Amino acid sequence: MNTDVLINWFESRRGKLTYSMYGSRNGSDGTADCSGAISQALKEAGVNIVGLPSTVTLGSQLANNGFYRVSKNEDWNGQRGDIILMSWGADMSQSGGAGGHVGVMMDSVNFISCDYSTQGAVGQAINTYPWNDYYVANKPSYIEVWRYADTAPQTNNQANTAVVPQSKAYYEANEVKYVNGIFQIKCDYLAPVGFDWGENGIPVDMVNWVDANGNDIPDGKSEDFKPGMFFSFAVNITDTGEGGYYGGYYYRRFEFGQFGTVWLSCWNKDDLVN
Ligand code: NA
Repeated sequence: MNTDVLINWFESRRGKLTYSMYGSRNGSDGTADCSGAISQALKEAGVNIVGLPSTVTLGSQLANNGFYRVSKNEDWNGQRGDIILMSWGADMSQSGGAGGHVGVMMDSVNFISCDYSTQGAVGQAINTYPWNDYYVANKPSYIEVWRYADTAPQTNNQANTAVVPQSKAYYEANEVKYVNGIFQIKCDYLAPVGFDWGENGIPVDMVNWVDANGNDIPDGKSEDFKPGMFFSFAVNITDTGEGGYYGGYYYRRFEFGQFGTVWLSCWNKDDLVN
């Protein structure tokens, strides 16, 4: 991904595009919409976007092309090339038409996009604002921010268990947090980029406590499991058989009983467990 090319696509078209969801979408007829513009810029920047996705499907294409989420409806440390998807529904599945927007950070402060902020004035589709001001003005109910993993050619859409081999199937808890009514683990080895508690958090109640050398120890209460403690996996852990790409890695979708789905960067349940 050539970030200079991505941002120059927008900067070079200030004064030269008109906003429309009904024309070429990508500026080839002098008109573009938000998602056609970013898709075209991303292609020109060397990202293999197929067609001209909407805001409903762009995230999935970014995940398959080495990007990961740095924010889901949170504050974050902005950097040039971050791609912001936003909705006026609960997530991007509800972002069709005027319900969705997308643009790109030029730097830690300024956001550029093809938008309706100039009410469709001729030539005036490409607009730049400080993100903090754009957000308070436009008030989307959901935002997600995508960032390219520069390691994506090297990790090559492999499971992190293959990228970073370890002989022992046990893991460290980097963070332990009460989320959605249960104590859960953030394990950086299993979720190496773009961790999200909802997508990647591991229920403490479904792990086996082990010492720093992987030796089985007695399982304490879940509210007593701490960051820097270790764990392994010994029947209510289900491999759904569904895989996906994200941030240049393979992830596998598990289900932890009624606690729901957990995506982890290993090939399958046999790679995960002891
Ligand atoms: Na144990």
